[PDB]
Amino acid sequence: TFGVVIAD
Repeated sequence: TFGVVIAD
């Protein structure tokens, strides 16, 4: 989430 790939 949020555009951060590792955070999805």
